[PDB]
Parts: sequence; structure tokens; C-alpha cells
Amino acid sequence: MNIFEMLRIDEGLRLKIYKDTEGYYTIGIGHLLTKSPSLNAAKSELDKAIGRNCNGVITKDEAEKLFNQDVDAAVRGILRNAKLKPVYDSLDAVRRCALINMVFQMGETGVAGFTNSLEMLQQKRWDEAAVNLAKSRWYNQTPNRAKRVITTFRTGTWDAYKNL
Repeated sequence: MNIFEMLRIDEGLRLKIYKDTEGYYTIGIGHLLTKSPSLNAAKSELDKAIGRNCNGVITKDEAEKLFNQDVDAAVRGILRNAKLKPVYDSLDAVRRCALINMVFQMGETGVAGFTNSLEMLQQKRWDEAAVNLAKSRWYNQTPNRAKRVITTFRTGTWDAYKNL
């Protein structure tokens, strides 16, 4: 299992603009287009993103290209961030995927605000960090996905995804 399969599981694939759990306009594999309420603002961002007139629709290939770019940007963002980089460097390969997943979802800025959990992670206090991470709007709003990630950090294995 790898970052791409993990994220494909968590986010799904949609080839028509859709609204995410927060109501924002998204397409493909969790690619946020705009936080704006306008389907029209969304459609324009989409065309910009793809380089064609899509009329709100894209192919699987386009979805995949967007996904590649996004995972790439997620990783680079962590590596450039002073708060995240050290955590990332301290982790094993599987737990590294869990942090990439969080950043893909909530952006660098948001994960960076999980100060305390980040500390526990760096310290390798698995159990404590899992408990602390559950105390978030994140866990309350997307509990099953948050549970999957948390289990991933807790255990260092892909068990939470082996099912799915």
C-alpha cells in the first residue's frame, strides 16, 4: 500500500465537480477547486487547472494528473515547512504517509496547528498522540477517515486500510 492508494481510498474519485464534506467545490481525487459559492467560480478554476474548457467535467487521466501534482505539492510543502519537516524526518515510512494524508486534506497550515500532537509524534508517544489528535474538529467532522489516519500513526501499519 502507498500514499496514492491510501489517498484514493480516503478521497474517492469523481469526474464531475462535486461538493466536499465542507461544501466546497472539488473534482477528481480530492482536488479542491475553490471555497467560493459559485459553481461558476469553480468551473473557471477548473479550466485554468486543466488548460481546456471542461464544462465541469474531466477524464480519469486529468484526475490522475491533478492527483500527482497535489501529492507532490503536499510532500514539498511538508519539507519546506519548519514545523512539519522535523516531524516528517523523525518518522518511519508508514507514519510518514499518515502525515502526508493530513496535509493533503487540511493543508500545511492546518496540520501545523496541531502543535501538541506533532510533539508527541516526534517523541514517538503513539498512544498519547492518537488520543490527542481525536480532540479536534477534524476528528468530529470526518470521524471514519480521521480514525483510519490516527490508527496509522498509532500502529505504524496499514491495518486500517486493509479492510477497504
